[PDB]
Amino acid sequence: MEMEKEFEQIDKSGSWAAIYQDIRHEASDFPSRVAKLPKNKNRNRYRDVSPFDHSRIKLHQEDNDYINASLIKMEEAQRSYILTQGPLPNTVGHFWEMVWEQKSRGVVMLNRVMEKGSLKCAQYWPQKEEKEMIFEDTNLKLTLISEDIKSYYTVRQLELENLTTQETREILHFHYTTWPDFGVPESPASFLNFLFKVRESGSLSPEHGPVVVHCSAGIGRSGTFCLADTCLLLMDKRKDPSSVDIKKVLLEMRKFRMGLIQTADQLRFSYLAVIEGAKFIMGD
Ligand SMILES: Cc1c(C(=O)O)oc2ccccc12
Repeated sequence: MEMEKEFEQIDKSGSWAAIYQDIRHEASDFPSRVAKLPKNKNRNRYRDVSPFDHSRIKLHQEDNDYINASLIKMEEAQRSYILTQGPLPNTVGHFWEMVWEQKSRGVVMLNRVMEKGSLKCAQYWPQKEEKEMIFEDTNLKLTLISEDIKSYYTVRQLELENLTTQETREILHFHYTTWPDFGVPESPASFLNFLFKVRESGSLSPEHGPVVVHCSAGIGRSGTFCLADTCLLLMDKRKDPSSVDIKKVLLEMRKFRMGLIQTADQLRFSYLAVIEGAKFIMGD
């Protein structure tokens, strides 16, 4: 079926939970043996969220190459994403090592450091220009260059230096600051505006490594971001945009990381975002 009328048909029939449970039943199951090794317990935020072995990102290190991060490679859309958990106190150096080694331009953050009164990720970037961060375990230096605070999101320019080689690179940090503690946003307008700002920066383009996107577990809000981006790109590429099937795209992405889209409310929100976004693209 088309999307916008499939949408009204699920709303009127109140069957979002059943649609979402079907997706959960059909999703891929692949091994995640490296994630479960005892030496990696303090590298995982949640025991039930792990990268598959076949798609996990490897650190260029001979001691322990493990990070909780997955490569999502979308062949028809010609887009790739790295989805990862919010960094932990003992993985902030690994996180920036990955950014460096994978040649990423941008980092997309969809959570606040504290939500619901608890810490959802480490403070992994510097908050003042004159107070830089040094990660001694991976030999990197990170400096805040500029910060632009808007009503729904903040963009930061960061400088990452590999202290072994003295090479430097500019990284863009895109921080969506207004996702509610409970539920999903009422309108997708600010989330779509944010997606378009990431696109306009070059961070999603083939001349760079894959964008790094995270929330707390790296599967819920993060899944919503890449699902909406990929669906909108397919609608622009194909002769028949109404052939884009959001449930089929989601099952393809779940071949590369488990659990993408965590609730039936997130599924409904993803439909809403793609529907509204397809009107703004046109040709309108
Ligand atoms: C014409 C059209 C429809 C439709 O027939 O509903 O859905 C789309 C999505 C993207 C671009 C064009 C379309």
